[PDB]
Amino acid sequence: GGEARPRTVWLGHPEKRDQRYPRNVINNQKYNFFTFLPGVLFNQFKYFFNLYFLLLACSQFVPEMRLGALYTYWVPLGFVLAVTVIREAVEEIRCYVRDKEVNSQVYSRLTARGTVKVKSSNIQVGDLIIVEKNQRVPADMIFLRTSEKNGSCFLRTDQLDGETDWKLRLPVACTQRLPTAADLLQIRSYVYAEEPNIDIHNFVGTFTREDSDPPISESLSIENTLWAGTVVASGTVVGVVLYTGRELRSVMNTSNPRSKIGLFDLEVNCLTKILFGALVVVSLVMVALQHFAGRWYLQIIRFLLLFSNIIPISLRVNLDMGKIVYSWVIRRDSKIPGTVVRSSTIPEQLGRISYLLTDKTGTLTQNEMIFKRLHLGTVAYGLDSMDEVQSHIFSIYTQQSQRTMSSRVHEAVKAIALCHNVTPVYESNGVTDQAEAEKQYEDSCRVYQASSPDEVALVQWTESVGLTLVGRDQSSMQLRTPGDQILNFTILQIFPFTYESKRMGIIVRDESTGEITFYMKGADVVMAGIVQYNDWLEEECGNMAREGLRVLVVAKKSLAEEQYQDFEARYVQAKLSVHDRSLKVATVIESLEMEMELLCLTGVEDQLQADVRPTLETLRNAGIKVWMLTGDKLETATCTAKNAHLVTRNQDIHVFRLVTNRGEAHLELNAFRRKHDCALVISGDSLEVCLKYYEYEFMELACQCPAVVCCRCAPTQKAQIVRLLQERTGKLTCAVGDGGNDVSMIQESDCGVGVEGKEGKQASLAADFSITQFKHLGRLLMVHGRNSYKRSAALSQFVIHRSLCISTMQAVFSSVFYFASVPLYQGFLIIGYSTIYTMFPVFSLVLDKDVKSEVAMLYPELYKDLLKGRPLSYKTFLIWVLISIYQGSTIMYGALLLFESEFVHIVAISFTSLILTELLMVALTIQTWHWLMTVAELLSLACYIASLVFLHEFIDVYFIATLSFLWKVSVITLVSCLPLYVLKYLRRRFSPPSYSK
Ligand SMILES: CCCCCCCC/C=C\CCCCCCCC(=O)OC[C@H](COP(=O)(O)OCC[N+](C)(C)C)OC(=O)CCCCCCC/C=C\CCCCCCCC
Ligand SMILES: CCCCCCCCCCCCCCCCCC(=O)OC[C@H](COP(=O)(O)OC[C@H](N)C(=O)O)OC(=O)CCCCCCCCCCCCCCCCC
Ligand SMILES: CC(C)CCC[C@@H](C)[C@H]1CC[C@H]2[C@@H]3CC=C4C[C@@H](O)CC[C@]4(C)[C@H]3CC[C@]12C
Ligand code: ALF
Ligand SMILES: [Mg+2]
Repeated sequence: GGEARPRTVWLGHPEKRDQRYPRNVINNQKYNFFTFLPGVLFNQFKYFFNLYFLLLACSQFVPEMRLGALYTYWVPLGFVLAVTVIREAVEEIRCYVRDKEVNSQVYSRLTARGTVKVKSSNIQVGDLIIVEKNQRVPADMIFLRTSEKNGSCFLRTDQLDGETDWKLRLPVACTQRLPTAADLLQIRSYVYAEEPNIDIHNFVGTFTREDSDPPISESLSIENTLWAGTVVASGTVVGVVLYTGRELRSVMNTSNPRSKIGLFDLEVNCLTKILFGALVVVSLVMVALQHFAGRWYLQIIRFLLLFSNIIPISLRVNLDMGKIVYSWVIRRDSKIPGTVVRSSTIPEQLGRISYLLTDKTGTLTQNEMIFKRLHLGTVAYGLDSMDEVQSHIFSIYTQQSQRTMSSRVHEAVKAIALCHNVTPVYESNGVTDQAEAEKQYEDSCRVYQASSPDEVALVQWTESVGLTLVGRDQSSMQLRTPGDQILNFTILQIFPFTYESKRMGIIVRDESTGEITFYMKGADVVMAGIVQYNDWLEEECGNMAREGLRVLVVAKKSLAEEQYQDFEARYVQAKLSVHDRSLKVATVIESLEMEMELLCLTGVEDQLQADVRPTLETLRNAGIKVWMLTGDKLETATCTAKNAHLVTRNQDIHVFRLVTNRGEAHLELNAFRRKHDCALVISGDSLEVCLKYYEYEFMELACQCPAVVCCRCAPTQKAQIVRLLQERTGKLTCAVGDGGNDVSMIQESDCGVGVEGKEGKQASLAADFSITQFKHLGRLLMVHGRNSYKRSAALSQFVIHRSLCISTMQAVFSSVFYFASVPLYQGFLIIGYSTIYTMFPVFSLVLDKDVKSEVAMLYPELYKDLLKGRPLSYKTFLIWVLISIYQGSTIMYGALLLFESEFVHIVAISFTSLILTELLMVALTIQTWHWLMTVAELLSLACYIASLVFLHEFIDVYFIATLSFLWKVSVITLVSCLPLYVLKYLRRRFSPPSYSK
């Protein structure tokens, strides 16, 4: 609402404030109570198709421009308006209802009298909120206090930025050292924070405690923050709220909900202007026939009003009820269960998607990593050979009290169990205490915690193999053997993992034998020169990486009691330096990283969701280009692309390097252009430079690519890529995601599909369609999307044909019969009333199918036909227009020739010959017959014969029931329908359709 300013937030006291802060509520609604009606009415009557019916009714207030009754212009308009309002109201109420699950979650609040329970929507700035383990963070907070004695916590942020790594956060130093949690309320402290912005990974703030005799000021960064939408992984934490509601970092990265219109609806709207333009041209030309005769304008509007049914109100009604049937079918399909249709007015856009932009974390992957392959050079182990590694480990320790391949397996497993940064955590199961399970090393209470999920998966595998990690401190590790002996190790030097070095190291001392070993693990690129000569490391790493695995190289070096002293006494010297510490310390570490004994290669896989590989292949065979836009790091994203077969096994990958300016971006864009059939991997930082200077050049090069992978993408960058694809290509795009960082790109895309996340529902709540699994996307496109697009095209073009045949008939009647009369207008409406006996059979076109659901799934090439716009184009429209003119002329001119006796005897043959003609045309169009199509065509015949019997006795119209009436009606129908009943038969022979084979 206003320019954001910095705020001073006092601990407790949600009343010492300057401005007023927004409610901590999440809203996905388009309108509130006040803006509902103006918004719904304006979004409807701003299109020529809907505004046309409103101007017709308003013209009737003028007495000189009045024609017909007044309830024939407003009752159809009122019924149409009464469906848009009810349909829009139902959508808003359920959006409100589905927003109540997140907004009504119960948390705890520290008050002066004790902890009380608060709802998420009632949380205020300055409140002290308690968030427990595995719970969502309700608002943006500053980490104040934790219940653990390690003084930190881990955060899962996959629903905020799409990163698989856990984030370590630390509390404010003063608040963590207080004896009691309630002590935070008896101190005079405030937090000075920057104005709300969009940056998720940056924060500037200050913590000040006035009470202490020496005032204390701490600088705060992202390490002290707990943003909303994250999940606490360990223990209960206490924080103070800074931002609520629309000022949340997640919400500030989200756009406002909008009302979407489909491309199909934009094309029917264009056809109505052509139909209206043709009618006006006739009116303007017809008044030139008289060379103008005074008050010429009174005749044009009268002519326009009389032939106003060239655009029928049944086009709006039939399309509205058709879309109701499509959403009913999608909500009830048992082969894609759990699908919710939120935007029920665009089901036909699912059948013309050209670009599919998808998230990686949580959409394609299960967010679960597992150890898969161990390679010792001379032998490899997989999930089916892990029962032999357990025997090698058991053999050594069963023979401890009682080289070979058993001693080569043991050396590799012991290295994986020591070279990491994983700390075991014990928690009270309810009978056993945290202080008792720690002593006895119970397995059911143990949890492994680390920043890297890969390290946790490695440690979880050694436990299942025989070597368990039961304890860890800052200077000690404890391992349990198959014979339940505890091995104690002393951590002497640890070198943590950095994304620049891409490797990790540790030095340990065995307290049983006294030996000192140096362990190092890292990527194959950096560890190739560190290890001794071999002939299998580079070969097998490429084979491992080509399977979508994450490969680490493990090495060893035994140090004596003299080389460590030459290192320890030299490593400390570099630390106590004040000039260039980074390069001084580094040169001492790389002096130890030479001639290391290679041990093994480990492969870790991030598990895909069910049927991800077949689904991606099906979409690619349908002509849909798939891009992966993820907020995760480059290395993890490339592994998932190869694992999911987004990039083919033989495909070549070009990795875009870090460009920082206009000059560097031009060089790298020319380098990529010189490649052929290459997949593009580019980071968000390099993408910002490329889109700034070479937006056209970059976009054209990426659209010829087989696949494009964008990593470390901000939520605004994902929506920017979607917008440029729409502008530069003019084709529909689809966006699939599961987290809160994909809401921006789902709202921007033409068709937004949200996958229901495991720890969040924000993307599912903001999408047009919500699915529970990624594999449900294939059937939602090739079956439901294709049928909706094909049924709408056939149904809309038949209503237009029916209204154009009537207009042609009532133009021959108005000239070739009388050229002027008052009784004509009575027959003018009788002909137009013939659409009552075709009301049901034409609507039964929503039941039609060309192929079966098991055939559209097996042959994705049927989908590329819809991408060309074949169902509705200018060719199909023109053919339908020519048939309408031919059929209307044949019925009317055949009525005035076969029996030109009287007016009553002429509206009896033409009205009959038109119902039969339209009933026969529906039977011609239907490809697959349903049993409801049969009763619809046979009930309409019955109520027409019945209506020709009741009026037969009352009105003296015995002319109907004879033999003379029979042959003239039969002849006219045969001349009308049969020529179009033979061309279709010839079409099958000469030009068969692909779905027929
Ligand atoms: C043979 C084929 C080739 C043609 C040859 C030449 C023929 C020339 C004759 C007609 C052609 C020009 C008129 C075409 C129809 C209007 C087209 C138009 O440019 O539309 C302007 C907009 C509709 O834009 P949109 O929906 O495409 O934009 C969608 C995008 N968005 C909404 C975000 C902006 O606004 C509107 O609909 C207002 C449009 C004008 C008002 C409606 C006209 C019909 C209604 C009543 C007629 C008179 C009845 C009596 C009225 C008495 C009142 C007292
Ligand atoms: C003020 C608020 C009012 C709220 C509603 C109140 C309702 C009150 C009812 C009062 C009695 C009924 C009055 C009906 C008025 C319309 C009569 C009618 O049928 O028109 C037929 C119309 C053409 O009409 P016209 O007279 O030639 O011209 C009108 C005017 N002179 C004009 O040109 O301007 O030709 C058409 O255009 C057809 C129009 C209907 C279209 C229906 C299409 C089919 C829909 C789908 C049917 C199948 C559905 C199946 C569902 C599932 C079933 C199992
Ligand atoms: C002129 C209109 C009113 C009626 C048209 C004929 C009527 C009786 C309808 C009712 C049942 C319909 C049939 C239902 C089933 C099939 C099987 C299908 O594989 C070919 C079409 C065919 C054979 C349909 C032809 C048209 C049909 C025979
Ligand atoms: F799950 Al993502 F970017 F891969 F939000
Ligand atoms: Mg995600």
